[PDB]
Amino acid sequence: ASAPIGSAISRNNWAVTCDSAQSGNECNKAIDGNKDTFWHTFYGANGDPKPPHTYTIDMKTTQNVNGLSMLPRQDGNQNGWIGRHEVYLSSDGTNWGSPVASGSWFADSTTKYSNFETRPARYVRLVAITEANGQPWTSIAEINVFQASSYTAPQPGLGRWGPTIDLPIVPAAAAIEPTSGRVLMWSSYRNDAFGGSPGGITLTSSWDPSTGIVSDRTVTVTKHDMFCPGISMDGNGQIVVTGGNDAKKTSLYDSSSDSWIPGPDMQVARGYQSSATMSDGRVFTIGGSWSGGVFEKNGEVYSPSSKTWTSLPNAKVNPMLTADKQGLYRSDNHAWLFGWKKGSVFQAGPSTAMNWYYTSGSGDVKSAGKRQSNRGVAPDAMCGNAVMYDAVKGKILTFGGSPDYQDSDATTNAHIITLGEPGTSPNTVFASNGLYFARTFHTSVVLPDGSTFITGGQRRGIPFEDSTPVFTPEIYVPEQDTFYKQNPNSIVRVYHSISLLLPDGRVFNGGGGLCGDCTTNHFDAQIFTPNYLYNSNGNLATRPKITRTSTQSVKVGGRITISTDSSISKASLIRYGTATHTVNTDQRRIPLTLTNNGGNSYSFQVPSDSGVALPGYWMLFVMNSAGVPSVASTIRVTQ
Ligand SMILES: [Cu+2]
Repeated sequence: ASAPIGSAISRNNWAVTCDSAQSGNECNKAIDGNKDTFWHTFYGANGDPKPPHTYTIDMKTTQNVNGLSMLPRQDGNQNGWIGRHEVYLSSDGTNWGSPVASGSWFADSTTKYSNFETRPARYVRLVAITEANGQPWTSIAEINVFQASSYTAPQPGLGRWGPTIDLPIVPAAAAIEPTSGRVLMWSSYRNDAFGGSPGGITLTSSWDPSTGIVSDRTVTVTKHDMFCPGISMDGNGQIVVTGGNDAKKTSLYDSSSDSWIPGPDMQVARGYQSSATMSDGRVFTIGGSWSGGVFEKNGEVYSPSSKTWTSLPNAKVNPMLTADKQGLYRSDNHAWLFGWKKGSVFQAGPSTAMNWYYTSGSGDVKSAGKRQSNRGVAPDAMCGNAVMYDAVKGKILTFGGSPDYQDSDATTNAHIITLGEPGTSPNTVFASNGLYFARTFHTSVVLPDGSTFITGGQRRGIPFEDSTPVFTPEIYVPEQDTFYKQNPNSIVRVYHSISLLLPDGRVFNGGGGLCGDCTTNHFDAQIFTPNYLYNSNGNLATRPKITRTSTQSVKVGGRITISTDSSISKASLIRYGTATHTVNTDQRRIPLTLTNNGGNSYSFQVPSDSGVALPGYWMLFVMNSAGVPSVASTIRVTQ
């Protein structure tokens, strides 16, 4: 199940309008309180007019609207189930503006929801863009609108939340499709659950930022239920999904052909492991005792060229284990892995002990010292985040998490780790005064300007429960070594939530739950628009445009020349990300040194070390003097 974020508004004085309604299935049958009566558009003798179909409500009075619910027909028939939809709010019933929520609902008879940020309105409109099974009709058994206890206008300069993207699944795992710019998401064998899996199936859903279209696909070709996996984007640009519900499987997503290809089985069966793309384009993985059994799972490496997995038994997992109360089942999970120089992989945590992993021969491991500062030794930070915001300077920001995976208090601990050469112990310091809010199960992304956006989580880790939620996101600004609170949201994002940086510079935050009959399933996502996209007047700022690029494929050490429509002051390369269970080993940022050729013509060199400039797809962002970024131009980097 799921749940609304607000309280049901009294429907006694409501006036409703529908584009069409069959006799016996009147527009008002959707607000009569009878679950067995429904509104249904024209059919039979009246003909079968295709979508869009609309349901408009006049609430007579202004309400602080934060959602709606839609109960479909409960008679066992599927005709009219709403698929793609849009929700609009208004104060006059004439001017509707932009949708406060849009997307698609799953094809079943369960109550569907649209949860969004509070907005005062008198009129509500639900537009059915498509029927769930492509049929011409629209039907609704019961429709309700919800309200918050109050409304507080967002603070100027602290970004904005909205709109909500309604989904047919809980997006517990996600990635940005490089060549299409779409957000790929997946759950498990079911749209709302993972338990009781027969294996061999994954339900996926994609959202296109340019069209707003949500599409789905059931993946069975790879014979893999991709829930709880390791995720990496290889040197060629294929998404390598490993283990999970089907512990020994590897599934490959190809962006260019928009298809899933069967990959080679891993040498060891794993679940909850972290995988990381290397300097040579290969993928390294270690640990992962959630599935496949609880035992010593050392490293192994994937080669995209030969489509093989090879064991690296001497790349020992023992040095990176946390002291989790639940033991090995949890202690080898979600390592903070980063591909580095000469085929090495840095492990920043969650364990206090940081390590260097080597991939030559049968593998090796070397101690990199303990994550610490002048404030003391950092405790184990399970499900804490780690973000490489400046790969050129080897800067990694780590924050949050708890000593144990569950039933443990999260902390405000935050550190800055500075990587040097492989085998050397990196210098580590405390980041500012730490987080404003202690949190675990939170997610994060590095933004074009080098700042790190942190959102969601809870003060005490209790998987599948929406207790002690943190609604206020935080942004770390490196130049000032300061954290800044942003405008809060209204949807709890805890266990099974994700965050990814979109090609337009905004943040996609969603998921949470995936517990079947629980009421904590969140079949949605929200868009966060950072302050850098707004001008002083509170309106969306004019963005600089990249009018031309010399090439879209470059080798490390190579140069790229661009043309713009206006003057730019700064530029950066951000590697496309992947995300699940707080892990994102693909994203990283490279600040660029620009050469002004005169006028609106610029050049830059991609770092020569492929350990810094990890091969694969990257987003090119250019910022003007005001700090407003352009939309991303896609660049492929090779070693
Ligand atoms: Cu999980």
